[PDB]
Amino acid sequence: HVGFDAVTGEFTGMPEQWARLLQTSNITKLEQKKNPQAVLDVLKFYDSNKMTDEEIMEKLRTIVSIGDPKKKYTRYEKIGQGASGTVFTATDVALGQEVAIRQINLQKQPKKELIINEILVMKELKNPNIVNFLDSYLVGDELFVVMEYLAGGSLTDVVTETCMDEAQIAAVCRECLQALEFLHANQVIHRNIKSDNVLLGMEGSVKLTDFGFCAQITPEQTMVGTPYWMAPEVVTRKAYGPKVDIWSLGIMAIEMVEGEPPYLNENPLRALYLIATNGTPELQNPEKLSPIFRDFLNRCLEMDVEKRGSAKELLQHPFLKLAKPLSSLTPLIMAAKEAM
Amino acid sequence: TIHVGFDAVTGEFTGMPEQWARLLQTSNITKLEQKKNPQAVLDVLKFYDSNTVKMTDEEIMEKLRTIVSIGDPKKKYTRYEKIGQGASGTVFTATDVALGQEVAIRQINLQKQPKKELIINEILVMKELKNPNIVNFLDSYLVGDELFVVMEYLAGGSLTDVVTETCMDEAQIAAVCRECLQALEFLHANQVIHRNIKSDNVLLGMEGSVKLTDFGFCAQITPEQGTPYWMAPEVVTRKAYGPKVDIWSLGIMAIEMVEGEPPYLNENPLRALYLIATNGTPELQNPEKLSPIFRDFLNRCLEMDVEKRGSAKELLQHPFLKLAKPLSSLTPLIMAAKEAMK
Repeated sequence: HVGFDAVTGEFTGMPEQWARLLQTSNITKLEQKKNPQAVLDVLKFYDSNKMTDEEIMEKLRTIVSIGDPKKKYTRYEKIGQGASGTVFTATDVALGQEVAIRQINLQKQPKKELIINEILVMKELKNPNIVNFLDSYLVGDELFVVMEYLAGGSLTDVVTETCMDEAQIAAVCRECLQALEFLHANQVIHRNIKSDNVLLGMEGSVKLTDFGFCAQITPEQTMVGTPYWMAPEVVTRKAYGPKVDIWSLGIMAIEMVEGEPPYLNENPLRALYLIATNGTPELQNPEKLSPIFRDFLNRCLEMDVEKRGSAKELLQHPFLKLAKPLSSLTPLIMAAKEAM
Repeated sequence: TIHVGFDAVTGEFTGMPEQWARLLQTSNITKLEQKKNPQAVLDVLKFYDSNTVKMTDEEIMEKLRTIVSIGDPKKKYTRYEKIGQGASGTVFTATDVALGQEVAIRQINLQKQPKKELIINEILVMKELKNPNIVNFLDSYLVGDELFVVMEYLAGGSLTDVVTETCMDEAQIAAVCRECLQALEFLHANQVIHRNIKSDNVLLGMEGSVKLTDFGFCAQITPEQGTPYWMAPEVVTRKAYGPKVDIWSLGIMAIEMVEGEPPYLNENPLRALYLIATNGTPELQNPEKLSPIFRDFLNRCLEMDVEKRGSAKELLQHPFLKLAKPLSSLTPLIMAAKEAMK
């Protein structure tokens, strides 16, 4: 243990592991004397990046179908290789609908029984604003888990390739809040609200995705990238409630006027440092947008956790009543795709 | 409030709120289990909404009279190492200047602490209940809005660090149960109910001493009033409870020690309260490997019946505790858990 620094001096009592992370970073020694505890919390954060065959079968007895996913599905394009599975995107050979396919090796899985029990829960959670469950298939030792997918891409390729005005953002943010309203009421914390994980349909539809399933279903729980979307309570390894998702939605709206999120420029350690120390990132260009929007941002991005809004309160915000109908998003999907 | 009856036996629900039947569907609670135990299902639904569980500044300065010393805690102590922070308050290690001996410091707020008289009255009562098996109060300072509480420091971590290594055979378990019971005899002889006996409130030394804390400040001192594996069936069904809720919890803790994991671990929280209500005892994974005297010790702690459940005195005389190794035998376990903590 035994670690702090000298005031106007340097750290003493630190591992070589943490001192190397500190040196190879962009965190300048001014920024280390400025707030040495915030340094110590981000390093500690950065370092934290018996079921036999009859048991597995009887928990799977309600999700598995018979059928061959290699005949039933095509356009197999790899999309993800998260720590708890692989994620393909595929096309249903009948009916033409696009699908997500999660491939889980059961025999090699760390903590199989929870991975399975989470599937049993989203099987019982239907909402129009989340990707619903479709089917599972057992292939030898390799569970396949099929999910909804939507034709129009992510929010990201819209956000980075057109210009959304406030009433189109109001439509999208009101959709997400209905999802978090339902989700948080059934005791789930999403933990990963960002633009890559919002899926748009061609009709204008908004659905919310956790294909890595890094979602708190039971009490439990950064090579997941530069973590711009994380709330301040997350990164001090303070314990956290569902209010972190309200913060992460507020970072998504900044991405939706600036075109990009704050702190995506910089590497994850300095970026984690900045979330801890700056608090609210709101300052980028406040004159380009209305008073009625900025008050919505200042209830999403509160520092006091009780001062932050919950999803049900924020659904009655007057910025949300600006919302254009969802079909207004339709040409923006098209404009991204021909750019190619 | 909205009301629910269950249409007598061999029968269903009506009056069921829209809110509850979603959380009961995604419980993985089968519609058959609901028919067998309708009352017990109704009770854990009511408990799950109550959750796990005004004052003038003149009144506060009355109660702080006997416990607050004057002095600057930032002069009296140094080398503050922040360990954790959050809801109960920021927890620290510090070194005494005068004594040269390490201490724990709980920096608690007072203006933003709801129901702050529950914690002030715990400190007042527990200040004078000194035991070798519970961790003793040392000092306190009022710094602005924050009351720094100085507590005795135990270097051997907690029992959770040991049990996540799982190397405890029945000799080493039985000594740790012996120390817990000695604390529980004291607490109940002085009208305290701990209510949260679990492996995070058992604090070890290097030489193997075992001591009890009440972090989070939840303990009955005057008769009134995560996923909770330690809770007895009478608490979880919103029935009435007495000092034998603690005896149930130490029974749950011997299973956590004998298996390396809390029971009900990666299962649903509301369905966990269903299984405590109706079955009560958690099923042991490999009962072949536990000696019958130990199994009889568990059947004596984890009785559903309260009067048949043994008291703090009675289980102290239970022969299972005579299998106990010296407390020095814990020292390799503690040192290995702290080394594997890297």
